Amino acid sequence: ETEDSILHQLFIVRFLGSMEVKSDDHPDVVYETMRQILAARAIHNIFRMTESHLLVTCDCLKLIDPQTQVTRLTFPLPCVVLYATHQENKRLFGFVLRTSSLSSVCYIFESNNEGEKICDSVGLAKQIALHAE
Amino acid sequence: DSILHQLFIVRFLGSMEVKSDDHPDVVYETMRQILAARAIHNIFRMTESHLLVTCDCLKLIDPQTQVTRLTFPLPCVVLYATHQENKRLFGFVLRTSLSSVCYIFESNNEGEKICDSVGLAKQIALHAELD
Repeated sequence: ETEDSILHQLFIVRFLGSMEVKSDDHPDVVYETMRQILAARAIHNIFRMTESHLLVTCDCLKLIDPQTQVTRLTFPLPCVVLYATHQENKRLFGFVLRTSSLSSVCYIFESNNEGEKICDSVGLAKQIALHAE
Repeated sequence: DSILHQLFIVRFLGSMEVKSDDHPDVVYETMRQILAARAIHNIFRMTESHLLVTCDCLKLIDPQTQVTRLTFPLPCVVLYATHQENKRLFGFVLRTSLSSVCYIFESNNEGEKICDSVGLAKQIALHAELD
């Protein structure tokens, strides 16, 4: 977690869905995924949301099960290449995870109106890493 | 041309961050802990997907819409296993560079067929690397 990380910011999120995406450095990719995921959920009658905790640290983003406090998923910060909220709905937050063996997945979440706050927290973690450089 | 493109029905049971190491027991220890947690917390739900095995990657695909939900580069899949006496479980570790996550699935008694497929995928990929 953040034994050794100044940053340790926890957010309540609800996972909406993910898609494979093109590996580019364009933030419009997040918006397009949000559009596709939100449409697909509505059209296929997907209303179920499960609450997770999103942890932002200096080294990674983690998704934690609030029942068990078990880390279900971890995303190393260098691989989180794009992150954004939606100008027309700041409840939304998405990011792109780029893997190197080239392969990218965009992950979309809803929050309790914390899209901008999450983005600032990830942005701060990215800034620390650029300074450490 | 003949290409590896093998689909399997799988139901996702859970995943957890694990320590990065070649320790092959990691998948089985993860299986135990995920199964125990599901029992403790009275979890019934397990989302169905299609697992696609190719020489380049594993993908999880929405069975109804054919959308690729997740993709796992084959070189990052550093451990994978089923149980011979319980081929209704399949799991693997995805290692990104080191951070590792173990993913656990239920299969329709096809755990050995999945493992054989992923092994063939890895052989095809090794052939291209050596060429």
